[PDB]
Amino acid sequence: ENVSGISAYLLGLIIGDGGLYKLKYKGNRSEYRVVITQKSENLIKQHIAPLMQFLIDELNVKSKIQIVKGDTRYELRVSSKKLYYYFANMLERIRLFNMREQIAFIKGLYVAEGDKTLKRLRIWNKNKALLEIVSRWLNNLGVRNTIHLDDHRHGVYVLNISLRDRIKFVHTILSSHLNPLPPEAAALEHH
DNA sequence: GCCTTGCCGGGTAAGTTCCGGCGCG
DNA sequence: CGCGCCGGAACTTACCCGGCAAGGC
Ligand SMILES: [Mn+2]
Ligand SMILES: [Mn+2]
Repeated sequence: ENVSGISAYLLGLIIGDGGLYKLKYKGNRSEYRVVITQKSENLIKQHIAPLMQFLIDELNVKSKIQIVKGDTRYELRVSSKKLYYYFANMLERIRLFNMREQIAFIKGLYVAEGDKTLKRLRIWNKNKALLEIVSRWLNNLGVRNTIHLDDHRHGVYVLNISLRDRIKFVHTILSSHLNPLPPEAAALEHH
């Protein structure tokens, strides 16, 4: 559905390098935010924002994409109750993801949480269940993988993708054109 | 002798949650 | 009065990075 693939890719980025925030302020004021953070300005302005703006248009959400330059990172922010619950309800149903959504999400999550050298293929997160879900999808896609406690200091697990399956993982998941192609997958093959 | 990968420490690119503002019925 | 978009940025750590080495072929 392409809307579904982009949504799922975006959720991957959000759940990795952003978040979904229900805010209460004085009083009794509130706010609902959909957020992606990144150091890279290009990545946020040229790759992520156009994807988000498209999703906003098709959902007829009339909030704007904010870009705030913080001390350590840029924040792409959408202040929208509707978009907030759109991504939240999508997250609730994450185990129901079809194949295209699965691939797009994993794609998005790797851009956020992954080993970017590609010398190794690793996804970090403190959410073991999240990693396990991904792990099952990978297995079912013929991509072998293990999950371990990589960081004893902070409680961070890593999903390690077998180098024996480097090729399958990279061209099938990172270089798929069913979904938004990540920046140096769309550089990997116009090389 | 080369490769895969568990585990680890460094330190920054992430994430979370306050603030003040406005506009709406 | 009770909420929901805007604009910002202060506040801590969860990531990514890259080394080491045990194990395996
Ligand atoms: Mn994360
Ligand atoms: Mn990241």
